[PDB]
Amino acid sequence: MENFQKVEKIGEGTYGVVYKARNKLTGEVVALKKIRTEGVPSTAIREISLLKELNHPNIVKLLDVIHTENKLYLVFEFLHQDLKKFMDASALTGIPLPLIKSYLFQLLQGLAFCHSHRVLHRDLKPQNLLINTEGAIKLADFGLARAFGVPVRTYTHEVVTLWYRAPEILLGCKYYSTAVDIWSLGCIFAEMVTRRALFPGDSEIDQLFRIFRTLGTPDEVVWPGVTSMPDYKPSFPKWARQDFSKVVPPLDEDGRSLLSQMLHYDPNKRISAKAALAHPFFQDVTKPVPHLRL
Ligand SMILES: Nc1ncnc2c1ncn2[C@@H]1O[C@H](COP(=O)(O)OP(=O)(O)OP(=O)(O)O)[C@@H](O)[C@H]1O
Ligand SMILES: [Mg+2]
Repeated sequence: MENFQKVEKIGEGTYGVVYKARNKLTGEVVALKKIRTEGVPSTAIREISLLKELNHPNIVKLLDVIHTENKLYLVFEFLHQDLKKFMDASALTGIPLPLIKSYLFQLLQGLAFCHSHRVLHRDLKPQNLLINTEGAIKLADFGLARAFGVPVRTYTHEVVTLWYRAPEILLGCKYYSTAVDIWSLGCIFAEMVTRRALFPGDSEIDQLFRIFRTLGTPDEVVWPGVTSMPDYKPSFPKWARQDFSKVVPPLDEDGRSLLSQMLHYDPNKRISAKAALAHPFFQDVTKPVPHLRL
């Protein structure tokens, strides 16, 4: 755009290309997102503008929204690294637990704030979690799924990841709640600990089955109303639940107890972000500084 000098292309997502850019009227470096044709949905533009007012220290700030020439560009504060990159960097040594506990604690603070404002993310993944050199972590793209309605292939025909998708979304549930974000966070939490994605599905059905082989095929006892879900089939194979001690070693009792609450099949049983902040797992949380290399 005319007021921005694009420095680099940080990447491409489901919603468009992200560029590091410098504002010429301010000199500040920002993240500019060109959003992926009738002049931009008035509904979309009103949802985004709502977000401008939702400010929290653990939420990547939406600075500006620019619908010019009937085009949408979102200007966000810029953070140097995403958690995906960070994990790939700490793969041999693992992210230390005190760092894992600080990050999860901050993510829950961010979720609890958005959730109390009835704002859901619905697309949590490591690429949407940004970190700085101070030991802070922030949620990026909060609320854009609402605004634009999540696609299958990214703006650049890249297949979108289902790994963090909650089972109710996979079973065809149209009105999902804030619990969907808790499920996603649960999956990321487990990945950070083991250094391996919990449920790396490559199709909607493969995704569902990986979840089922681990947590057991849900039934009416554990998830009331599950058998009436749109995509539920009586023909689903029946798997037993695996032991969490076998799923997430070497997480202690507190961590395992917290994770199982985050991964409850029944969305209404799933722990809220605010209740998770009080879990004994956080009894000793601190704020360590990462091992960043820019
Ligand atoms: N404010 C930001 N500052 C720095 N880099 C960012 C910022 N927003 C996103 N990025 C990075 O740019 C890349 C692309 O982001 P984008 O959000 O388009 O991709 P994605 O997060 O993997 O998928 P989706 O488009 O669904 O959110 C990823 O590294 C993301 O972490
Ligand atoms: Mg993103």
